[PDB]
Amino acid sequence: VEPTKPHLRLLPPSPEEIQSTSSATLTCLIRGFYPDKVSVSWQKDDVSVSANVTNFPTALEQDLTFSTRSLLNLTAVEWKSGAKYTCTASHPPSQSTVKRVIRNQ
Amino acid sequence: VEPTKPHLRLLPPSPEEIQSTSSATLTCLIRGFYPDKVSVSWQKDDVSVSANVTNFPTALEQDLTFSTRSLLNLTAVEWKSGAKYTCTASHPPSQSTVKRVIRNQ
Ligand SMILES: [Cl-]
Ligand SMILES: [Cl-]
Ligand SMILES: [Cl-]
Ligand SMILES: [Cl-]
Ligand code: NA
Ligand code: NA
Repeated sequence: VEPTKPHLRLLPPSPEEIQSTSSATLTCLIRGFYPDKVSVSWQKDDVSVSANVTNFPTALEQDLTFSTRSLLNLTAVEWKSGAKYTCTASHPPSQSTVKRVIRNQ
Repeated sequence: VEPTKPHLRLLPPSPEEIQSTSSATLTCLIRGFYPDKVSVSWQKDDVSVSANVTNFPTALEQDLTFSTRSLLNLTAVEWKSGAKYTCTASHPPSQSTVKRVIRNQ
């Protein structure tokens, strides 16, 4: 056993979701961590938020690492405001905390 | 055994990747398919492309479905051109083909 720290990708919503559904989902892609014990939290302008946050169970990858995702289900109005959103993943086995930041358009 | 068809999400690049690395990676998120036998292909304006396409092995999800991803590693110049990109996933077990389209900004 040699624990590996996670790596993040904070991605903007698909233009069709904003232009059709008027919703803007931010996807946080957490990959490469082992073992699977992970906690993902969100914050709007360095202030914690839990509303419309969808956390998914960890998935087993073929390179024997684990991967999970976190979804922040924002409205298009809130996403077009220009507020800073941060996805932060805490991984206790490796004692590491990785962060990713996205700004709006 | 009752095969399930995959569902796609075609996502744009993170603004920081375009503004810092001058590269624009398009992520195709294929989820919910069972069994894992899947083929993902890309096309630029309905014309097949294989250059800078990174396909990943299938991952086992906790709901007993499989999920995979496909990355189209475009340059920021090619992404800002306005060309239509289509991610299409073929799933032989369910005999289904799902498509997702993204347009540029
Ligand atoms: Cl990225
Ligand atoms: Cl990814
Ligand atoms: Cl979507
Ligand atoms: Cl997703
Ligand atoms: Na998204
Ligand atoms: Na992407």
